[PDB]
Order: sequence, then structure tokens, then C-alpha cells
Amino acid sequence: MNGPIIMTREERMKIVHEIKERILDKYGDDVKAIGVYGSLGRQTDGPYSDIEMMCVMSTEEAEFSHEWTTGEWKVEVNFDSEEILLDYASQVESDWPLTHGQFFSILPIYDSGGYLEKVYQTAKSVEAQKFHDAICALIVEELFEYAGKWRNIRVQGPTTFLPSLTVQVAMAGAMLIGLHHRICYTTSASVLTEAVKQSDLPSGYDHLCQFVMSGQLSDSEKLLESLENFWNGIQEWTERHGYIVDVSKRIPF
Amino acid sequence: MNGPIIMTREERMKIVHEIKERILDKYGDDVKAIGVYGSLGRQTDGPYSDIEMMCVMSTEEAEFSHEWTTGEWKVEVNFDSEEILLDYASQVESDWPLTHGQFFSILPIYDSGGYLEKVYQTAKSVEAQKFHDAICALIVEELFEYAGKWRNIRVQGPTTFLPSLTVQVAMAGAMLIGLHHRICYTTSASVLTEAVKQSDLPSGYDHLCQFVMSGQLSDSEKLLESLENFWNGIQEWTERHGYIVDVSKRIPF
Ligand SMILES: NC[C@@H]1O[C@H](O[C@H]2[C@@H](O)[C@H](O[C@@H]3[C@@H](O)[C@H](N)C[C@H](N)[C@H]3O[C@H]3O[C@H](CN)[C@@H](OP(=O)(O)OC[C@H]4O[C@@H](n5cnc6c(N)ncnc65)[C@H](O)[C@@H]4O)[C@H](O)[C@H]3N)O[C@@H]2CO)[C@H](N)[C@@H](O)[C@@H]1O
Ligand SMILES: NC[C@@H]1O[C@H](O[C@H]2[C@@H](O)[C@H](O[C@@H]3[C@@H](O)[C@H](N)C[C@H](N)[C@H]3O[C@H]3O[C@H](CN)[C@@H](OP(=O)(O)OC[C@H]4O[C@@H](n5cnc6c(N)ncnc65)[C@H](O)[C@@H]4O)[C@H](O)[C@H]3N)O[C@@H]2CO)[C@H](N)[C@@H](O)[C@@H]1O
Ligand SMILES: [Mg+2]
Ligand SMILES: [Mg+2]
Ligand SMILES: [Mg+2]
Repeated sequence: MNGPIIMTREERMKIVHEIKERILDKYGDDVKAIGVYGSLGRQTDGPYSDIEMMCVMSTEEAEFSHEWTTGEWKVEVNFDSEEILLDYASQVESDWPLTHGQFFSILPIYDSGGYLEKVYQTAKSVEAQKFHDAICALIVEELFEYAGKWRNIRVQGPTTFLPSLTVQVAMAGAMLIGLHHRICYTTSASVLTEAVKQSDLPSGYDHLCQFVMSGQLSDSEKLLESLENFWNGIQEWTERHGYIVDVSKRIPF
Repeated sequence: MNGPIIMTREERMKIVHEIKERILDKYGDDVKAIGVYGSLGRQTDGPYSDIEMMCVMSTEEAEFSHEWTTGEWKVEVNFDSEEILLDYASQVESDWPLTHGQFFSILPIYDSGGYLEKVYQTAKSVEAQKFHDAICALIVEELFEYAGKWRNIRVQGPTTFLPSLTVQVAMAGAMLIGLHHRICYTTSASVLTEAVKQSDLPSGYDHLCQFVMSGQLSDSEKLLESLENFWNGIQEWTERHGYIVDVSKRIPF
């Protein structure tokens, strides 16, 4: 296989509708809705883009997927019950700004009763408290953890991990900003470009992203300085915005 | 919080045993085993390392965690029923080389009767077919996907994502090598260093990793050329080792 080929939107939609009819052929009345990702209200695609689709099933507990290649293109189809999909659309994880923008660009191509619009409405109406909870979790589970990793590199190496770690920290910072502003980034590739455009960034984040976006990640001393500056900015920024991590317990149970 | 502080192994093990005693007081006879994993269960922990612990519970369906910081250090304790943990230890995902080293480096600190040995034996006895399937899935779900992403960047940008994408591709290549050689990498920091030391590397992989490990990721033309060369190396390497991705179906269901 030669990897993904160039295709037009029209050629991709022909493939999409073939899959739609095959889903209806195989699963019949158990299909509530079929949608294609990236096709409502937008084209941020590309000549080499793969195909992703979602299928709402009537079967309780249905949760499976088919992901395959023809050698020329790749497809992913996820099959979920309405309940499982609505639950997922309302959960705010650390990478919500990366993952849940898809729920606003699903093109319904089969829907027997407003199911995909209900998923869209559920994804759009998430409680503000959930973003506060996710931000506090991210600080502990990701950022504090990354700070230990780069401080270990400072004292014991390996500096050969520092470029990869710096990329990971910049992405976690983009999630923090996206959660704060309730922004779902358009694509994986646009995460950093859209993150640094937002107002009220933690101090040092934009400086860190300059290394990651330019690819100038070979000066380990500069990266460690920029990481520490960003970590200090996180402390001031979270304190200022009231994202207060509980530090009062040695053991929280 | 001032970020993670320096601690000695002795200081960390004192905290581990304090947490052990609190787990036994709170959850009582439902606790079957407590272990420490990561580089502390391996006695190679760094000065800034966090603490990761695992608990085996008798409680049916138990699957929860406590993850917190004191402001000075961070702990994650995972609590799983025996059935859930053994099922997880026997599943081989794309990132098995990153996640499942926990099961081969368990330092027992409490065991009511061989529970941690059962976990190790389950992780060690996984059938070769599961690694074959995981490798074929990785090629489709990760590498083929990444090829579309950098080929899109070549024709429409943004090159500002290329350093991050290249890091991701190098990590996916390391997962492929780890699955093939049944290697669980010791730490996330050592993944690329240990990956390029293995025999039977796909052509172009070592060259790509040099960019990522040195942090010289600013030459977009060189990266795109190196990514294509690695993608070709994957095709030759998988055919030679019999990791054949099925391309004979436009729709496989
Ligand atoms: N189906 C509803 C819901 O899904 C839940 O599961 C999640 C997630 O666990 C699961 O990941 C899939 C893997 O399990 C599988 N082994 C391989 C698949 N390829 C995974 O699909 C998801 O993750 C990939 C990431 N490579 C997404 O693809 P891609 O990079 O091309 O992303 C395209 C656009 O989507 C956005 N984006 C970027 N990264 C992600 C991630 N990690 N997740 C979701 N969206 C992402 C970004 O804007 C980019 O431009 C792929 O799209 C995605 N499907 O997949 C689902 C989430 O759909 C649970 N199973 C359950 O709660 C329920 O079924
Ligand atoms: N408990 C058994 C089993 O676990 C399953 O869940 C998975 C996974 O979903 C889960 O991830 C946790 C998140 O859900 C949670 N929001 C935050 C936790 N911190 C996550 O823990 C796991 O992911 C982090 C990654 N930041 C790991 O930390 P770190 O880089 O410091 O890892 C330290 C060293 O350990 C190795 N390692 C192991 N897993 C990983 C991952 N995923 N990424 C990177 N490195 C990893 C590596 O060598 C590194 O140097 C953290 O260790 C990890 N626990 O956690 C578990 C898998 O452990 C299900 N919940 C269920 O099937 C069942 O409970
Ligand atoms: Mg995709
Ligand atoms: Mg962790
Ligand atoms: Mg950790």
C-alpha cells in the first residue's frame, strides 16, 4: 500500500454513502442514525484526509467500531447506542478541547428521528462546573506530572526526551486554555495556532509554543528555562482564576 | 504549589507505607494486594519522581483511583477488582509498550496470598496472536493516519504542527518495535532511547528518531522526506515479518 491517496470531497462522499448503505443493509432497523465527521458547516479537510463516521444504534450497550484501510484510504466507523453516545458527549476530560469539536461538524446522512441533533445539542450545553473540575484535574494529573519529568531531566537526563516532553507540555497547556475558554480546536494541526491566539494565557505559554511551533527544540537549557517560566505562569494564572487545587491532605481518603 | 520537590527513595518509601496503612484502614478486608510500580517499584526513581501504586480489590466491579498532590509531591493509586485488572493486563493495545511495564516491575508491599503474582503471570502469558493483531491495528489506526496528516501538511500546511506530529510518529514507531520485540519500556523518557537500540528496525526509523531526540525539528522539508522514508520502511518491514494488513475489503463488515 502506498499510503493515503489524494481524493476530492466528492470522491470521499461517494465512499461515505457506500458505507452508509452497507450499514443499513447489514444492521437494518437497529440503525437510528448515521453521520460523517468533518462535513457539517466546515471543510478543514485536505486532499489526503481519512474518513470518520458515527452510527447511533438502537441496541442497548452497543459499543463497537470498525477501522480499516483499502490500502488507498482509511475509514473509522464507531457504532454506539444513543445512551452511550449522549453520555460521552457530556463528559469533559482533559482533552475535551481536542476531541469534542467533532460533535459540532457531524453531517447527518441518515437519521430516523433527530438523534444526531440531540447529540449536538447535548455536546453544546455542558455545565460550566465541568470545565472547572477538568482544569483542576489537568493541573494535577498532567502539568504537575510533567514538571517532575523535566526537573528529573535537569538533574539526571535524558535530554533526548526533552523535545518530546516539551511538545507534550505545550499540548497540555493548549488543553488548559481550551477548557478555560470552552473552545474546541478545529483540527489536531490547528491546536497550537488557535491556543496562542486566545486572551488571558498563562505567562510563558506563548514563549514555550514558539519553540514547539518552530521546531527549535535543540537548546535544552532554553527549554528548561521556558518550561519553568510556564510552570510559574500556571501558578499565578490558576490562583488568579480560582482554579485552586486541593493541597491540604497528605492522603485524601 | 511550588511544583514537585526533590525527595529521596527512603522518603518516598515512607510515604508509600503511610498510604498502604491508610488503604488497609479504609478499605479493610476488600484489599487483596498493594504494590508500587514505576521507577520506585524498580528502585531507580528520580529525585522528582511521582508515586504510583496499584491495589487489587475483592469488591466486584471496583474500578476507581485517587490522584492528588500535597503541593510538594503527587500520588496516583489505582483500585481494581481482580477480574478487571487481569483483563486489562491481558489486553494488548497500540501503547502496550508504554503502559504494561507496570505489570513486570511490581514491588509488593501488601499481598494476602499471591495476588500480585497472578497479575504478573497474566501479563507475561499473553498469546502471540494478540501482539500480531495489535501491530496490524497500529499500522492502520496510527501510522496510516499520520501519513495522511503529514501529506496534508505538505500540500496545505501548517508546518507549525510538523515538529509535534514528528514526535508522535516517532513514538508510534517505538510502539511498533516494542510490540514486535515484546518490550515494555522502563520509562516514558527512555522509550526512544531503548527503541533505537533494538534489532530489526524499519528502514528510516533511526534517521527520524535522530531529529526528535536532538530536537532538530525546524527543517520541514527534511522531516517530510524522513517521514516518507520511514513510511516506506514500514511497508518493507511489515511484509518481511508477515504483519499483513488486509486491504481486500472496501467495507469489512
Ligand atoms: N464513540 C463514542 C464514544 O467513543 C469513546 O472512545 C473514544 C476513544 O477512546 C476512541 O479512540 C479510538 C481508539 O479506541 C481506537 N483504538 C483507534 C481510533 N483511531 C480512536 O479514534 C479516536 O482517536 C483518534 C486519534 N488518533 C481520532 O483520530 P484523529 O487524530 O484523525 O482525529 C481526527 C480529528 O479529531 C480530533 N481528535 C484528535 N485526537 C483525538 C482523540 N484522541 N480522540 C478524539 N478526537 C480526536 C481532532 O480535531 C482531529 O482533527 C479519532 O477521530 C477518534 N475517533 O474514539 C472515541 C472517540 O471518538 C468510547 N469508546 C465511548 O465512550 C463511546 O464509544
Ligand atoms: N488500573 C488498571 C487499569 O487502568 C485503566 O486505565 C488506564 C488509563 O486509562 C489510565 O490513565 C489514567 C487516566 O485515566 C487519568 N485521567 C490520569 C492518570 N494519571 C492516568 O494514569 C496513567 O496515565 C499517565 C500518563 N500521564 C501515567 O503516568 P506517567 O507518564 O508518569 O507514567 C509513569 C510511567 O509509567 C509508564 N506508563 C504507564 N502508562 C502510561 C501512559 N498511559 N502514558 C505514559 N506512560 C505510561 C511509563 O513508563 C511512564 O514512565 C500513569 O502511570 C498511568 N497510570 O491509567 C491506567 C493505566 O495505568 C483502566 N482504568 C482499567 O482497565 C483499569 O483500572
Ligand atoms: Mg482520522
Ligand atoms: Mg501519570
Ligand atoms: Mg506519574
